[PDB]
Amino acid sequence: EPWQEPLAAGAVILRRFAFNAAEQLIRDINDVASQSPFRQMVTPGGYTMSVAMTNCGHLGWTTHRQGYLYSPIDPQTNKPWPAMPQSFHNLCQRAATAAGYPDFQPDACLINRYAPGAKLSLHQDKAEPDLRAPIVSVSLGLPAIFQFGGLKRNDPLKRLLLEHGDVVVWGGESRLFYHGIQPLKAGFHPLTIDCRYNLTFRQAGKK
Amino acid sequence: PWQEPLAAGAVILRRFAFNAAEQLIRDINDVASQSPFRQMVTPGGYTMSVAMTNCGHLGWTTHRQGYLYSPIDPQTNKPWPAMPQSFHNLCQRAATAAGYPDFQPDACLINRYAPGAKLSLHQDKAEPDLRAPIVSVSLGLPAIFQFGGLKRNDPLKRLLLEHGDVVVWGGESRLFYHGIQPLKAGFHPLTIDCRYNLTFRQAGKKE
DNA sequence: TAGTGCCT
DNA sequence: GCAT
Ligand SMILES: O=C(O)CCC(=O)C(=O)O
Ligand SMILES: O=C(O)CCC(=O)C(=O)O
Ligand SMILES: [Co+2]
Ligand SMILES: [Co+2]
Repeated sequence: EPWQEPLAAGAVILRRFAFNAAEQLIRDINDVASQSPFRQMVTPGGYTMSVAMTNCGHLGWTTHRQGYLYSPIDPQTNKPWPAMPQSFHNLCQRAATAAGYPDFQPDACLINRYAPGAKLSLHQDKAEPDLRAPIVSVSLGLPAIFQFGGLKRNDPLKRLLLEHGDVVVWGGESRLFYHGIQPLKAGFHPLTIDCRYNLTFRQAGKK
Repeated sequence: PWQEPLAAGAVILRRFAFNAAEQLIRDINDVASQSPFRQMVTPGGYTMSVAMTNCGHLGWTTHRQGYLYSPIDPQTNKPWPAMPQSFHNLCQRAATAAGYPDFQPDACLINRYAPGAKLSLHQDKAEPDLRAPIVSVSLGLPAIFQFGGLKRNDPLKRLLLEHGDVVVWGGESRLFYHGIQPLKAGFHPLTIDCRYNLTFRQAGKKE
């Protein structure tokens, strides 16, 4: 079934942890996306991102003229983001628990969609005010190479092949570690067809 | 010397700084000879009954302007005195004993309470990195330390903290409400008629 | 700012 | 490493 692969202090890959729940989540990805479509956000410096994005839950990650921000409102629809699906919340809390983060209460889910070539540059998740809360990151569909630092931009990166069902969780000592996804290679998956989805759960607000 | 549970992520290290107390006080005096103890007025207009100074990279002060973490002491227009080795060793030993092996303070606020002096119920919420615990050292006269929950009105535990007692809280109890009741007059051989507290914090960003 | 691209 |  599902196994573990430690990464760094506070960081684990829960291999295939989400494999069983994958269909229900992908279904929910569609339902979220029907309310708040995937869009390729433009960074504050004017770059269009290659990853296409949407959000569900109380707070959604968004780009804005003044920098990267969490908003209760989808500027694409000027409505609040969709409620977080029960399957999202359930899988997430299970993972955070299996990962040794017992009381994770996410208020934010970023949905990433990678088409072939799409990537996400090395970066830290530092837009969140409460650093105690872990990051839970679910991989679905096409395989990708995830790199994992690194408190500095340039200390050794681990390069991990993340497959459909894999969940990476990080936090505590590794909460601000650099990470990213290399240009997605083309392929097929039965459940996602031609792309890779990622679900990043966070506590983006304040307890 | 010994441990007592206080809350999730919080312990009392009874008499933990008893052995080092004489050196800590000498180190207080030296720190004070550069950045003297001073009164502070809060944004409310009330002068605090506690006198304060700081040592370490970042010092906390409050004003009718608002509180401030700064590398400069407003009274001297110079950096706060560097963190004394005794302070740094004791803090780290305390934090490891309390389950926080990686605590690196960059800030120590020194409080001096005279009889009648108090510190109103509050949260330590000014620090951006909430993963770092608070290490809280008692010296001299005994005081009642209030320790509650996340909300202002959550039930309060009245704890009698005595010379050498160290309190450590973090994780789930990190933002818990707490405070000091008006100090009763008394005598202590090492402080005469007053109580010192060392509050160690990570006030800036961790490396 | 840069969650990008090395711009010529 | 750096641009702004
Ligand atoms: O797609 C991934 O696996 C990583 C996602 C990510 O870095 C993010 O959402 O911040
Ligand atoms: O004197 C004490 O033990 C409490 C000090 C405190 O709560 C503070 O400085 O914020
Ligand atoms: Co990220
Ligand atoms: Co306090």
